[PDB]
Amino acid sequence: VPNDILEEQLYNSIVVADYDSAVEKSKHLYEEKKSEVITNVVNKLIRNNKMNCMEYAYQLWLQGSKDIVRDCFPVEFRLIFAENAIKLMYKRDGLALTLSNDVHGNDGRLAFGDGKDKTSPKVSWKFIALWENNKVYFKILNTERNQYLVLGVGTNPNGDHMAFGVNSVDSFRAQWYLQPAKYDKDNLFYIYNREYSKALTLSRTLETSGNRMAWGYNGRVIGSPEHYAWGVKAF
Ligand SMILES: [K+]
Ligand SMILES: [K+]
Ligand SMILES: [Pt+2]
Ligand SMILES: [Pt+2]
Ligand SMILES: [Pt+2]
Repeated sequence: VPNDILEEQLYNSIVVADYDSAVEKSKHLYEEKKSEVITNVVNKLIRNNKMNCMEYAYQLWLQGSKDIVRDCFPVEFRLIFAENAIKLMYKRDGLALTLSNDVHGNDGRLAFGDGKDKTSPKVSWKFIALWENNKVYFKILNTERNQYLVLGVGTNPNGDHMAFGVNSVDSFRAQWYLQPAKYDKDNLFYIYNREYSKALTLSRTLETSGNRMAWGYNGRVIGSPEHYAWGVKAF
């Protein structure tokens, strides 16, 4: 009955990944003008970087509670789940993710943060959610190219994987999962590869074009969303 215990009960169902319980508890709160409880749960999930926040939102979305997602989460959730054209902006550098024009053979086009363009159709992507085994994963489609962001099999001397945009998806290498974070008033996301569980990042090495190559990073990112996380802007 009191709001804090309703908040705890909601948070706890999501923590244990009982999303059907989270959804039902949420539709109840929402119908009763207790969006406060729901918003507070999301804020809490996000402060603690709980990945399960993503599955919660997606289940609300699939179970006819798109309103809750729109009204009680960071705008980025609606942007992600409505598959709106968005820009992927790396917080550390304020560069937009894009693809090259020429191909890298079978791996496809090279993915990088562009030194100059953060506004043309080139920098436009969409998230395409999918559900498997109680998780939400995303394909990340370059809209100008109709190519999917992927990690290549190869690694650098650090064990980092190059990122590319390719035609097909018979590999978890083309799938990603998200973990929300905060920094100031900014909601951000670590974007991890399903195959390698490495976070999508931009290289600290600058190309002379001002471009920075995109990589699945072999290292710890957590705790530092201002260096390793992404923001999602309406395009
Ligand atoms: K169910
Ligand atoms: K009630
Ligand atoms: Pt209210
Ligand atoms: Pt190549
Ligand atoms: Pt390059």
